[PDB]
Amino acid sequence: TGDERFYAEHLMPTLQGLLDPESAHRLAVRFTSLGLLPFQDSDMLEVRVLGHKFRNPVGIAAGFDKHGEAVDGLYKMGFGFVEIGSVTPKPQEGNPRPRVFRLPEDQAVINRYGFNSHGLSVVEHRLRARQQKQAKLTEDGLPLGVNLGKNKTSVDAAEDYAEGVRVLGPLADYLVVNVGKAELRRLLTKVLQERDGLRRVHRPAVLVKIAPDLTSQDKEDIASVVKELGIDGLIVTNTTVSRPAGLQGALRSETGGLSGKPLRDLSTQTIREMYALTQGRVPIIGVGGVSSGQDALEKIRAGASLVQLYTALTFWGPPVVGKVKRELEALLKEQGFGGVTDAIGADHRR
Ligand SMILES: Cc1cc2nc3c(=O)[nH]c(=O)nc-3n(C[C@H](O)[C@H](O)[C@H](O)COP(=O)(O)O)c2cc1C
Ligand SMILES: Cn1nc(O)c(C(=O)Nc2c(F)c(F)c(-c3ccccc3)c(F)c2F)n1
Ligand SMILES: O=C(O)c1cc(=O)[nH]c(=O)[nH]1
Ligand SMILES: [Cl-]
Ligand SMILES: [Cl-]
Ligand SMILES: [Cl-]
Repeated sequence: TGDERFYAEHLMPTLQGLLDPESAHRLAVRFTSLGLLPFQDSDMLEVRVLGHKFRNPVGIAAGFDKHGEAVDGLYKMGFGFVEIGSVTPKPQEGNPRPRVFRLPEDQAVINRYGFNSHGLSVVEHRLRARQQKQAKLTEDGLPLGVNLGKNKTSVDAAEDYAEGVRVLGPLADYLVVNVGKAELRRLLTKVLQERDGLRRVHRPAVLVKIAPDLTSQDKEDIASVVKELGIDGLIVTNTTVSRPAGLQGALRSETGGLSGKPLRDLSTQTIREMYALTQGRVPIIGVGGVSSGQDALEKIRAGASLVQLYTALTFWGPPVVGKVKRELEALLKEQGFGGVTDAIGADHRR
């Protein structure tokens, strides 16, 4: 479309030339929350997973709406599901600024926000203000996830996550915990017990979100514990602390997590491995460097039932959401799939 080209070639490069990345993100949150925003979802794109219907498989990844300020605007942008957070138990400021950096030559970002969070109570009251509106959205195929963090100074990480389950679990369709083997088992056992203690109408799925930076041994151990405990899904992946050869941006050596195109295929290969190690029985939300329908379908074919993006929104703006969905629909037809569902995991059946 013309909007896609105008955002990508003119408006976004101009905003990014005028505004540092944190200011630009804050402006994005404000515009989105007001619905100040520039594709028809077809039956082909619907996915049923995690106990819910998803009208389309393209979600906004954690971190864009850390405090739950823009959920309704994010649905208006075209996302099939929204994940807010990470939310920590107590409010905390996060790292000193600047704490996020653009790598324009790489179509990448590095960030070290450090879990800046309004905290559980503020977010709880924010979501309560729209709780029934969300119930209707979810029923109509637009679910809500809540990503749970821990405070920097916490001495008992499992208890921080347990608090998040109790406070925000009743308002979410799924919860996310970001992640020796016995220590992971202890943590997830406690999270699942707290989840099971909520009333059935307020009882969310629980997913584990992993980094792309894990050893083979770590991945094997996670797959084992996830299957043993009955964890509902995996989110694959967070940003990378690696720095692939070939980054050109002047800021490539800043501390933090790298996202965007240089992360893309590390993430896809991590999806592929986790799908295999769980025998395709554990739903995966695939995330990392998704900017096109091809990127989305590669992750779906590798094992993802849903995908998310963030960094592509920061470079290309709101039209990228409809772009990904249109390209994904077109590729699915070209490859002979009846819908997203038939493509999930398809590379493993070659
Ligand atoms: C500025 C920024 C902040 C983020 N904060 C969070 C967060 O609070 N919790 C989380 O699980 N992931 C966070 N992420 C990771 C994203 O959810 C996602 O896993 C990662 O960026 C890869 O997707 P992308 O390449 O499409 O950006 C953040 C990413 C960015 C760029
Ligand atoms: C690291 N980093 N760098 C950036 O420029 C951003 C960001 O969020 N940009 C950003 C922006 F500046 C916008 F104006 C919209 C935006 C939002 C609503 C309507 C129009 C434009 C946006 F989606 C964005 F992602 N993050
Ligand atoms: O807040 C952050 O720094 C943050 C959290 C997270 O989970 N991933 C990321 O890239 N940054
Ligand atoms: Cl920058
Ligand atoms: Cl360097
Ligand atoms: Cl680092």
